[PDB]
Amino acid sequence: HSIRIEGDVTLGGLFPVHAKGCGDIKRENGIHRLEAMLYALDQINSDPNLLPNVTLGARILDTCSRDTYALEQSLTFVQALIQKDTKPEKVVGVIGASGSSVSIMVANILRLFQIPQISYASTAPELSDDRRYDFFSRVVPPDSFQAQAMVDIVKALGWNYVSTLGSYGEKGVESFTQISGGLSIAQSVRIPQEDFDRIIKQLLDTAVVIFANDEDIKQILHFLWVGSEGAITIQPKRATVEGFDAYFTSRTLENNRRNVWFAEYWEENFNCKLKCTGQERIGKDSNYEQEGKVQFVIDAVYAMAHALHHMNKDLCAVCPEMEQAGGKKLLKYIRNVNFNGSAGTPVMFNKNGDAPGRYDIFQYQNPGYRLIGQWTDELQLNIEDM
Amino acid sequence: HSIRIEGDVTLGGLFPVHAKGCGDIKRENGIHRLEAMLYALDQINSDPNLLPNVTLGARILDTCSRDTYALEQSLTFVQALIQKDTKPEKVVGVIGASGSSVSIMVANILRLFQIPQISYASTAPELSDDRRYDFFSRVVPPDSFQAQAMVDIVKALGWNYVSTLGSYGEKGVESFTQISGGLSIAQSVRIPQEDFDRIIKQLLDTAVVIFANDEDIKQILHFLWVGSEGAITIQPKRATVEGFDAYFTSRTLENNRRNVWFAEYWEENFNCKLKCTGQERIGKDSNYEQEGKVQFVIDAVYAMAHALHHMNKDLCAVCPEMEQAGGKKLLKYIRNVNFNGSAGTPVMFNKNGDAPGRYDIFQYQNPGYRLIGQWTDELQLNIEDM
Ligand SMILES: N[C@](CC1c2ccccc2Oc2ccccc21)(C(=O)O)[C@H]1C[C@@H]1C(=O)O
Ligand SMILES: N[C@](CC1c2ccccc2Oc2ccccc21)(C(=O)O)[C@H]1C[C@@H]1C(=O)O
Ligand SMILES: [Mg+2]
Ligand SMILES: [Mg+2]
Repeated sequence: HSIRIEGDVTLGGLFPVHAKGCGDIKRENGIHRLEAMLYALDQINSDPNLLPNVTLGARILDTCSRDTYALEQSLTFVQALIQKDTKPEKVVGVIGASGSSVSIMVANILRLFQIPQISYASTAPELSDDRRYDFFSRVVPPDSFQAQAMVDIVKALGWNYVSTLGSYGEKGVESFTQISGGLSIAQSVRIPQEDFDRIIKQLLDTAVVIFANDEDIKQILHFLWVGSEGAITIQPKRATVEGFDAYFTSRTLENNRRNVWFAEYWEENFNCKLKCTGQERIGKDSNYEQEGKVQFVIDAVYAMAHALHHMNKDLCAVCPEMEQAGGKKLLKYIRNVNFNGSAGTPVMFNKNGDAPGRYDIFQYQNPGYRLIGQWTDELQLNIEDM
Repeated sequence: HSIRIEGDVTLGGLFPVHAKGCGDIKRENGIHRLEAMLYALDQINSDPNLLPNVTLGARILDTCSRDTYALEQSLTFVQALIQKDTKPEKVVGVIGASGSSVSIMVANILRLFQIPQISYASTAPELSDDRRYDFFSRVVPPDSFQAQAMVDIVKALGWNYVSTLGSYGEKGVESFTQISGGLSIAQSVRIPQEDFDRIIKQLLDTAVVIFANDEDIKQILHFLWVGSEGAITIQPKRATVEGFDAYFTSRTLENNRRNVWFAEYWEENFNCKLKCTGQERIGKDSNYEQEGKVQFVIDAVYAMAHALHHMNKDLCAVCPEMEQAGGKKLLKYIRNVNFNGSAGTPVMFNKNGDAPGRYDIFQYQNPGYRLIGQWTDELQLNIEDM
């Protein structure tokens, strides 16, 4: 069982509803993220301005946070290509996946069948290879832009000789060393899972560019520290979609029978079975806080809606003319999007199909972090407020 | 419609029954080649020595000589992985394709789903990349081995300064120049489709290594000539499977209703419709000559049968133990085959999964070509009979 919402044109969806063991339900990353695609489709399908006589449908599938399970799920998006000899739908594009390895596997199949993809959460730098991942685009910037911004910070501050402190931790240090111009890296000490103040005491002695996420940063805290007193942090520009909060909060078992995994979500966050009541409120009988990449789910869906809106204006008086265009033509319309997102900020794709890096810069200057500048597209607007 | 032959274990088949426009029926390359897989499966399923209580089934699909049509056909081999919510069979391996571009596209999909492939006709050197084409193996040697043998001929003869005379023509000249050791290439003149004796008159003037196939060689004919008086040719060791000739010759419309494309084959080669008789003999009312790669179809099928035979001996008293092994385990058993083929010659795979090059060497020494040696695995046994 999966979510199948009828429409004139269908958008494939890949969400990690359950974690890898399949397994148990993932509250924020699965349910909020998928419901955001449903909320986005509810918005678009209430909107007379975008896709007027075209209802956007959805085939939303769980990935179980495992790339192999997702690859067998992706086949659902290509059923219409299988010959019948033993209710058709055309999946024009796919919104997902969440978790870069899953997206890579999924890109490997979609590429062959010329079906565009837009990830809302996959951040891996491998995915930036527009030849290998021909049909992949994303609304999140690759983690490489974070490191590029860190080079710019260091260089503008004139650090020169800086020390750098899993799959993510290394990739940051790799991207940072690659940008030369230039500067030299001294001691590149590592910190894995499971020294005690020894690494902190050994601060090169000849700035520290920390690539440790996310509770690892708190463990470390005379010398300057730059991590992704007077420490500098690079952060993404994050936002809440209030419209979606009213939607998810109002979700009960009675009004949300379309989400096949909602009753399963109901048991989890409420610590009850099916003893439970079945008459509680999300923001009342639990601690609700909207998942950070929900903004990127909506943005991913809208990118595709706008791309499909432009195509319909150019090809229809879903007319048959539109029905025989194919993904390579849809990719053009996808890559040419430039519109204001759910957070307010514009949605665009670079040459490789990546979202440009938009980061705020803070320094530990009643103390706390003071906004010391920002990083946009390929520029560093640093201030002398340090 | 496609050929579906029931069995305990199923082998996928890809054959160019029709040419690219789909299109009209291809007599030798489609019908003989597919019927050879049916004949092979008839042999194995009559054999008490190979797969005793295991019937080898087949899902044989037409590729229409177009890689995109074949990619949508390949999905048939992965139907069992598609979830049911809107008669199962497990395709353990695929015999095909014919035409390297088709095999490349097919390898790109099968790789993902860990399903082994064995081509009987795809000769392209790209396919030799055991990392990129992880699950691909072939019973035909890459065209690169022909060029390697040509370097060995030249070098043993001490030519030193030799001149070299589509996708194939260039690939040979590319593979020949790459092997250095070493020798130098003088004038590398080209001959496309649609000079007249001018290129023949200009024979460097400072041996000619001809990479022109197949009617182009006759057009060219003081100096020495080596092409793939006293000219040297490199040829593959070819053979007829007499067992198959009796089979195809005896094929009528009444006894061959399992071949969905046979009645279509009946119209073509006999210049009649459905005025026709429907009571004629293949070798009698037409010119019959067995397609050259039929030997490689049987060999491809047997490779897989032997691989499945060994697996059954190691895992069964098709037991469930065998059913959950998967292609990566079947690939091991595929790559370890060493058995005598339908032509008599042994069937083995190198490190990259390629069949070793086995070529005979002839020289224009009542004149004609005289057997002057051979080339095997990675060795050149040349004779002083020139
Ligand atoms: N953004 C993620 C995360 C990025 C990452 C990249 C590769 C491997 C693991 C990995 O996990 C971490 C851990 C700490 C910091 C950044 C990452 C992605 O996979 O792209 C995506 C799964 C997360 C989601 O947002 O659902
Ligand atoms: N063996 C082929 C042929 C090889 C080739 C390789 C690449 C492109 C075209 C091409 O056509 C020629 C022409 C002349 C000499 C060698 C080739 C393959 O594609 O591998 C395969 C289709 C033929 C079959 O045997 O069904
Ligand atoms: Mg609307
Ligand atoms: Mg038998």
